[PDB]
Amino acid sequence: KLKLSDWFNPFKRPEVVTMTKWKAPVVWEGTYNRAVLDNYYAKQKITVGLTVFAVGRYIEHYLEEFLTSANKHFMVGHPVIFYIMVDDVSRMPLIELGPLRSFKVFKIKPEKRWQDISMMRMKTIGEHIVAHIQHEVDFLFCMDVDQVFQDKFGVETLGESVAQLQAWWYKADPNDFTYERRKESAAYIPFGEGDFYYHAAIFGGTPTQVLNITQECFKGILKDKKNDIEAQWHDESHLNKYFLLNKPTKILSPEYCWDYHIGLPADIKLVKMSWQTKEYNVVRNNV
Ligand SMILES: O=c1ccn([C@@H]2O[C@H](COP(=O)(O)OP(=O)(O)O)[C@@H](O)[C@H]2O)c(=O)[nH]1
Ligand SMILES: [Mn+2]
Repeated sequence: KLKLSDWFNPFKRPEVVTMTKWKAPVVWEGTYNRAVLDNYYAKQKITVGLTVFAVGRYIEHYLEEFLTSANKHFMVGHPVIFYIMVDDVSRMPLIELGPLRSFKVFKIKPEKRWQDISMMRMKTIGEHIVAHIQHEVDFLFCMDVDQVFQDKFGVETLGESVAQLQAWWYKADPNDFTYERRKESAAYIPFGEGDFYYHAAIFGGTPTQVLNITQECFKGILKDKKNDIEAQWHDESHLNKYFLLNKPTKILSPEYCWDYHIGLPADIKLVKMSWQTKEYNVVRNNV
């Protein structure tokens, strides 16, 4: 029923990439008509899910801020379910939620290496999608916990498969992208190939699509382990390989996941989400 032109106007942002060669829109501030989309989705009575992992000190350092900002800005006006995965439920910061927000917490096993904690999310998310998320929501977003919502992050971001443009490389050329370049890895992307550099901090789509994204990425992660190699940027390297092979039906501009360390250039009109300063010395316990 919904057609791209119904809610997307690329001409509102002529100075940036608004359309991919495969006709997927790149959502920038100014190009979307949220009112039209809210009405459309509200009539379908959709529910949107959001998964977030917090293992170790990531809990105390970022979970409350993430949840509090999500409650305030994520898909306002629509039912939302926050799926919280932590290794220690007793440290779960139970904040007060607002209208249309609800949640559930799951205790997970903490992997030894932070690299595996980050990558195991792919296996875990898949298991939960099959077990219950597929029956609970129409769209699902999987996000890093080390970031905070700054403004409305709404229905204009929904789609079959959604990818996020990484803030530092959205204007670079593919051969400058930090893809995994070793042919021995399942995440390998040869120079001369690639569309964009996607950030693994945010990705989503329908439960069916996210299930395939996560399943394929974990298959690549497991394969590399058998070949004694680990992608340079772990799950992000694999996610980029996946989105190269299976193009996302929608892409979000850096405005949806911005790093203020860069400053605030002209292209970034309204920040919906921002990066948390890195604190590896404290939140990570290995290499
Ligand atoms: O010890 C760890 C490592 C990773 N994570 C989760 O995995 C995501 C990916 O990690 P990180 O944010 O450290 O990656 P970076 O964005 O800095 O590459 C984090 O946001 C967390 O949600 C976690 O909870 N504990
Ligand atoms: Mn992160």
